[PDB]
Amino acid sequence: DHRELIGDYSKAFLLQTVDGKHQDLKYISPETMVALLTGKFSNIVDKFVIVDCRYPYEYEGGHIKTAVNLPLERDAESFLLKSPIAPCSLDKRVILIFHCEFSSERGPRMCRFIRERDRAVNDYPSLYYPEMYILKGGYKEFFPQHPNFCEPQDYRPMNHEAFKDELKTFRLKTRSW
Ligand SMILES: [Cl-]
Repeated sequence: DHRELIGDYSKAFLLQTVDGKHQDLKYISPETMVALLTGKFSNIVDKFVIVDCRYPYEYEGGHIKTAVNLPLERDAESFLLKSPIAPCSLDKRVILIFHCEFSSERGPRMCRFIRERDRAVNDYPSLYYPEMYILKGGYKEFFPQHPNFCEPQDYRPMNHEAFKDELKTFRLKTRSW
């Protein structure tokens, strides 16, 4: 493999990646996200979690099948780290995919936060989630490519005109602004 090793330096990243804004993070395309959802790597990937970091009204307006909505740090930390999600075979991997609407701000920040906490609770260089990617372009670019891999089949943007109050109500729940 032509890249560096995953976070615990155990092995190479499994998936092909594409260039994204944060040059030190690993991004995948919608097609690679579908390869995980179709079991293309089922012999190796035991579990994968898609963490949709958008606000609840965005997720309810249309999200990728199987994704979990964890927009607040405290909730992403509890869900992912209180009782870590591990493969049922040591030969197999667990992979996290983070995304938001454009995968520009929200997704990358949550990914970095979970890596920080993962480092904090382990003895270096061990990690519960050594392999984490960002979905390039976020739900905004995934829906137009694979609508049948979404539920419900629609897209509600963060800045949607009818949800301005819901945006503010959510922001007042965050740990910091
Ligand atoms: Cl938060």
